[PDB]
This record gives sequence, structure tokens and C-alpha cells, in this order.
Amino acid sequence: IRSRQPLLDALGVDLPDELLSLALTHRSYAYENGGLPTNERLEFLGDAVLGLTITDALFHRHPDRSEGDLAKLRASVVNTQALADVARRLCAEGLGVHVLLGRGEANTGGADKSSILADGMESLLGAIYLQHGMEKAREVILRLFGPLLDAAPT
Amino acid sequence: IRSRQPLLDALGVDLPDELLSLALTHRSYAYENGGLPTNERLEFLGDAVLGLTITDALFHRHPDRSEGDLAKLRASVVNTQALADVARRLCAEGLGVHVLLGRGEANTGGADKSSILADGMESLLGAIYLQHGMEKAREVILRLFGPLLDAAPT
Ligand SMILES: [Ca+2]
Ligand SMILES: [Ca+2]
Ligand SMILES: [Ca+2]
Ligand SMILES: [Ca+2]
Repeated sequence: IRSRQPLLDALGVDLPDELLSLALTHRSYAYENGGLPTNERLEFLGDAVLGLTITDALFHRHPDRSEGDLAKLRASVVNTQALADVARRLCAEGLGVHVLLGRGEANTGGADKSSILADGMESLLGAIYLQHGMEKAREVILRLFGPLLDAAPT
Repeated sequence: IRSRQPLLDALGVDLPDELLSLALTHRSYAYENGGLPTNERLEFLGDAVLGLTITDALFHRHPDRSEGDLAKLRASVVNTQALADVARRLCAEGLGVHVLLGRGEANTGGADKSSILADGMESLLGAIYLQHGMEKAREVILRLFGPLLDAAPT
């Protein structure tokens, strides 16, 4: 846990301490500690960044498939379940270990709630894009989602 | 009508004839003429490009607003109605004039169906991004949606 280097490593980029902390701040932790900013805005941003990147890739990889099919192939790659699994294996400990959660949420399995893991994954993508820009975020995403992509066709 | 320069001008970039034609190809025209490729894939792509750009802008312009609010501000800028109006005033003739439509769709008001205009607008953004890349598409979009954005806050 504690050390975030194995995480900054999985990601492949570097993130200032404050931004990475915000990215890992689930709302529960935020409320329990006096109304701290949450990773929700970052999640919102990361969702659009991930959405375009996966859309762009599928568009190029399947020139002959229809919008509808493309929409179906995308849904395979970015659903809550698929995102959470990327967080769970992002690094040895997994992402769950690094998420800041409230007492309640904490002992209720919070650190493994796919829901929370998916949101968290999106927040990080959001932070990366904010700190570095589209192309770097693109790289990182093509790497973490490189497999789930090849899988989508089936 | 016919000449697409006033359009390539409004857009502010240049697009190869074939790509611009595809972008303007509504499915009706496509079916009526033997099963031509449609602007639907381009629309799908343009939607994600527009989505990230507007998300990114609102994120920066309102640092203190919550995800929920941000989601509400975005919906103002990218709804069917808002998109169609951008197409109608994109250029003198408007976009409707340049869309390729089938006989049926044509005389049923097709060229003014906000639905068709919105999709068309998204297809062009899709073509621009495909031809030039994210930053140029970003520019173009920040320009066409520059107003609707300032409006969103109210
Ligand atoms: Ca949520
Ligand atoms: Ca989300
Ligand atoms: Ca449609
Ligand atoms: Ca659409």
C-alpha cells in the first residue's frame, strides 16, 4: 500500500502528489474528512478521454463495421466490469489498495467494489490527460486497454 | 448549394473531396443509390471528439463545479437542438443544403430535420479529426461552440 510508485509505474507516467491524491480521493473519504475535493470531476474528464480513445481505435481497426457494431464493440471495452478489472491488475497490489475511502465504505468491501475501481481508473486517466495531454493519455490507454480491445471482436 | 467551398470555409480547414462527400452522405441517399457508405461511422467518431472537447473546456472553465453540474452544462452544449442550430448557421446556405438525401427524405423536409442536421454536424467534426487530428478539431470546435459554451452557464 502507502507507496504510490508501483502505481505511477504501472501507469507509465508521472503525476504530481496533489493531483494523484485528488485522483485517488473517493467521495466517502472526502466527506468523512471535512469536505475534501473528490476525484469525481477527474472521473468525468477521464470518461470522455477514454471514450474518444477507444472510439478512435475501434474506428480504425474495423473500417468495415457499422456505427451500431462499433457502438457494441466499444461497450465491451469500457463497461464498469472491464474497467474494474484493469484497476485490479493495474499493479501488483491493484488499484483498490491505493484508493482513499471512508470508514464505512472501507470495511464494507469498498476497496474491491468494481464500481469504485472503475471510477478510480477513469479518474487516473483524467489526471494523466490533464497533466500531459491527449497523445500521452492515448498511449497509456492503448496499452492498458490493448488486450480488452483485441477481445472486443468476440 | 453545389459548391462546397463556403462550407470548407466555415469549417476553417480543408477536406479531400471523397471524405467530405462521405461525411455529407445521409443513409437515405446511401440506400437509394445502391448501398453507398454512409456518414454514420464518421458521426460516431465526431460525437466522441465533440464530447471530449466540450468536457475538457467546461472542466477548465468551471473548476469549482461538481461532476453533476458539469454533466448538466455539457448537455446544454451538445444536445440535438444545439447541434442542428450550429449546422443551420455554419454557413450562409446552412448545412442542410449540402447534405445528400434520398428522394423520400428529401421532400419530407429532410434538409431541415434537426436530427439530420445534428448528425451531419457531428460527421464533419469526425472528418476533420480524422484528417487533421485532435488539436485542429479542438480549435474548430472551440470556435463553432464558443458561444453555446458561454451560454451554458445560464
Ligand atoms: Ca457516479
Ligand atoms: Ca464514470
Ligand atoms: Ca442514429
Ligand atoms: Ca449521433
